[PDB]
Amino acid sequence: IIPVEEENPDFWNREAAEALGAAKKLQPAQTAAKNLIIFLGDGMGVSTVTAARILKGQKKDKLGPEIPLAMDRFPYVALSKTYNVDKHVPDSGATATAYLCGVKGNFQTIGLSAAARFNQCNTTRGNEVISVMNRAKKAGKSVGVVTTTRVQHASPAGTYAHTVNRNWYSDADVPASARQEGCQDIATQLISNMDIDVILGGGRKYMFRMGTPDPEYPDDYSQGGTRLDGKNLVQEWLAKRQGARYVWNRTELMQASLDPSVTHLMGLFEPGDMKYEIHRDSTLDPSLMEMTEAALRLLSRNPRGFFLFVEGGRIDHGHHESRAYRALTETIMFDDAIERAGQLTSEEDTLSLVTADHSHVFSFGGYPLRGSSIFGLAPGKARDRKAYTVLLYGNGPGYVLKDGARPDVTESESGSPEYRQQSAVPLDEETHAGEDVAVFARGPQAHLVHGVQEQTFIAHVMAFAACLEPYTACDLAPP
Amino acid sequence: IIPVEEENPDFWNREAAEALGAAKKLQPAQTAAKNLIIFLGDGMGVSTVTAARILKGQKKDKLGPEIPLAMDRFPYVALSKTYNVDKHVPDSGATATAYLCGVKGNFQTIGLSAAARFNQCNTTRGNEVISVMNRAKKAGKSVGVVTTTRVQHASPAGTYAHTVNRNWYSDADVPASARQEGCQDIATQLISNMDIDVILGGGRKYMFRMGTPDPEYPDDYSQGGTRLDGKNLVQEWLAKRQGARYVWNRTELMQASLDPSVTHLMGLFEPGDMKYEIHRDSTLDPSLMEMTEAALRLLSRNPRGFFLFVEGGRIDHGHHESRAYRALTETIMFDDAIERAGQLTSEEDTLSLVTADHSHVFSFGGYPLRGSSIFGLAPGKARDRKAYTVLLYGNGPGYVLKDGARPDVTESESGSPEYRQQSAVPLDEETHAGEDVAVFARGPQAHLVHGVQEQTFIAHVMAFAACLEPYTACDLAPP
Ligand SMILES: *[C@@H]1O[C@H](CO)[C@@H](O)[C@H](O)[C@H]1NC(C)=O
Ligand SMILES: *[C@@H]1O[C@H](CO)[C@@H](O)[C@H](O)[C@H]1NC(C)=O
Ligand SMILES: [Mg+2]
Ligand SMILES: [Mg+2]
Ligand SMILES: [Mg+2]
Ligand SMILES: [Mg+2]
Ligand SMILES: [Zn+2]
Ligand SMILES: [Zn+2]
Ligand SMILES: [Zn+2]
Ligand SMILES: [Zn+2]
Repeated sequence: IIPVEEENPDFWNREAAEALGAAKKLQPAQTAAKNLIIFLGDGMGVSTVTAARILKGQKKDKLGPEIPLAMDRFPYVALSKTYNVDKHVPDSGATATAYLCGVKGNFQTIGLSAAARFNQCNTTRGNEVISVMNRAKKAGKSVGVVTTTRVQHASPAGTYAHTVNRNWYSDADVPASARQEGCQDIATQLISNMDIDVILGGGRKYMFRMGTPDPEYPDDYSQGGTRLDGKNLVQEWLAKRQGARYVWNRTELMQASLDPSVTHLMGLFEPGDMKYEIHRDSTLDPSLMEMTEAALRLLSRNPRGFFLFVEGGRIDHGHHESRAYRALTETIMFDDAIERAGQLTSEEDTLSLVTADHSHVFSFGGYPLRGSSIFGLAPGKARDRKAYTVLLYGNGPGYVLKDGARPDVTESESGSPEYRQQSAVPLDEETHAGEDVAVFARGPQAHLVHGVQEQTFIAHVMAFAACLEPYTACDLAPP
Repeated sequence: IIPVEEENPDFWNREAAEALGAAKKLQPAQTAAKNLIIFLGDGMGVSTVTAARILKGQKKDKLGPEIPLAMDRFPYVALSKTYNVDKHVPDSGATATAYLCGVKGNFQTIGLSAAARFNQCNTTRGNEVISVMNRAKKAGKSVGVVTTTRVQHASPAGTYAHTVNRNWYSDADVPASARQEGCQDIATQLISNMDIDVILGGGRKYMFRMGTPDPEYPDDYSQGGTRLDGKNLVQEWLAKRQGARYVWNRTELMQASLDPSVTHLMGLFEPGDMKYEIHRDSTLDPSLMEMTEAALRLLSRNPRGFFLFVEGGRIDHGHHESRAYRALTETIMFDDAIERAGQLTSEEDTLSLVTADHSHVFSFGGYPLRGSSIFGLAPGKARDRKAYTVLLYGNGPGYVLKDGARPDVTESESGSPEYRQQSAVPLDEETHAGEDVAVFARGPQAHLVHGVQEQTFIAHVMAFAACLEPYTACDLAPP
């Protein structure tokens, strides 16, 4: 459809004039950041951002591409180079070391320099690198970790953990020789390495000993406790703190967040990762936006400010399944959380960065008309005389042959939440992609995020802006 | 391979410190731009940029991803939204109207508002929108158009032409009813609409009457003149100017560019589009970098400054063929031309923008090791037990079935210049993609290119910066 307002040049000339005046109005900060927030859309490359913008605009009553996402209103943008030291297409662990610790690492390791080697416990010590969240804590700030995946998953773990193997969620995953050598599982590192004021997401099962029934799924033994050492890490965390609370459902999270006297909050909403937003039980589980508001209610009480990590973690999972509906709906909730955090914090004293750890081999093609659904068929038939979708993958589990040929697809099929877009190469899981991802910034020192930069820049500008990490001697005025 | 220097955190901490100091050193321009250059990588989306950076670094003796492209050193970056008014995944013509005229249009039309309709000659008049190159000419600047495609192809045509059908290269392409109604073919509009000081690229055949032998291929009749009206448009162009020269090969281009007394130069190097750089005859044809230096030698003589369009036009073609080797080598020469132009102009008085008109469904995946060739196989076999490449397409002509199954691929095969990467859907030509593309800027007012902007912003910031278009009353000091 062609909207009549856009047929007149003046529509476009007035828009661009407004754009110019807005651009001329921005000026850089001479002041420090009191608060730091990093919003991490896992797997949210440029193709993800544009497809999610279109979907979100159509959910409003619009055509799509013209309606800005919340992240699109951030004034400063840069491109970020993701390669890990050893591999050109990276994983979450080693990217986490770059954007949270400011050092690049080897694929599937977390919080370690590239002198460490994957799955080699004896190459850990002497290679630990410290996150900017650890440093904000050393400076007296309150610190929070919010995600839709397990809180021991790779991205959140980069804020507090140091490990040669991202798969060591609990001690049951760690080989006996590594346990003997002292390589602690990630759930142990979550309660032990540093003090974290707010911990919210999935991963209840790695905190309790084998045999402990899950509170939400007591009739499903596979959702129970995994530990081999008999420990209850939630209770050990709770015991070192006055005013600490543990929550496992939405109603207790929200009540706890309204209670001064709480001060420390661990909220573990599912045994493993949280449900995709389209499968969320809204009586039992908090959305990503609700977790981020809950975390901000607590974190904002500290007069010295806070550090907050907020992850749209299952964007990535949707792409691995080659189910763009799942990846795009998770991206819209992630943008909704960014908007919410923006309403609860001031850009005068809060540096907010939105980025992705890496991308996916996800593409938006064909030549669909303005206003058409993003999960639709491309206009016209392919060379094998069958329909094809505007959304596709390079590789992944949507590759299918039926009697030696590519299957035809209907519009009713292609718009289903379980639909897997086709790919050129069959893989159990679609792969990450190595192209640069965007960085969106606002707040004190956000104008330093510019151009084309290594992914370690994200960590370094946050520390500089709050005058942490190796940057006290920042030349900044108070927030 | 893991480079030993990168195993030490200090490598990364020193790099980021340097990055911060550089970022702190930039300050905006209070002055106008004397010169304007727009570098247009046709089809050069973010995935193209990163794969081309890796290839270019490996051509030097490096690992790849760490080595900056010339475009990567531009201080200011933004994301650009490409949709056309009527279609979410755009074409070159209507994107050209947005980035050269500052108004969005309908797919496959050029220089017209969206009140015009594709292939409907009777919807042209009253809908013409003027380019910033036309306005720089009205202000007394010298103007140049340089490209590797036909100079009548969609992108260059956006600087001077107004048409409901980008396919009307010569009068032979225009239906008789449209000729009668006055819709002039693009080759006629090139010499007639406005005065252009330098015209360099392909498209010799549309300038001469049917029967005229091509100078470079006199023994191939299909490369000869196409016109139905008996005109010789090169001679008609040459006749209105004192000091105009026509050239068809490299040696005469370069000599003409060294001669004051020349002043107007039309250089048409191939009948249709120019050869890909890997097929270029270096005695007969100038590279993209040589055309841009030749154009700058002439354009720079004017004391009032110049406008210059420089297109890496066959990047796009390489992607349509699903031959990433062709798309990436054309991208490296395009970056080489950007570097060259940077050496021949000052950022103190020249606003330079690098962008793409849109992207392609091209992806860089698998999990290849650091330093591995970009045209290589991904580590490990796919679910059908056969190898797969790191580079793939969503759709396009690389889809193949041999006896009902996806073909295996060897490293010798995948590194060939004719190799077509596999795709999920067979199409004669791979499709454009609709995701946002990058904008890179340097020079006076370049700091106004920021954030997430509509593609019309490119045109509008150039006019503002040189105080043209609807922006005299710019509040800028002289360059
Ligand atoms: C770690 O143990 C393995 C297996 O015994 C051994 O090969 C390697 O050399 C050890 N490395 C260090 C860092 O001591
Ligand atoms: C252009 O001509 C076609 C064919 O006769 C006609 O249908 C259309 O209405 C005409 N349009 C204008 C703009 O007059
Ligand atoms: Mg993650
Ligand atoms: Mg739950
Ligand atoms: Mg072009
Ligand atoms: Mg030639
Ligand atoms: Zn990830
Ligand atoms: Zn992933
Ligand atoms: Zn194009
Ligand atoms: Zn194209």
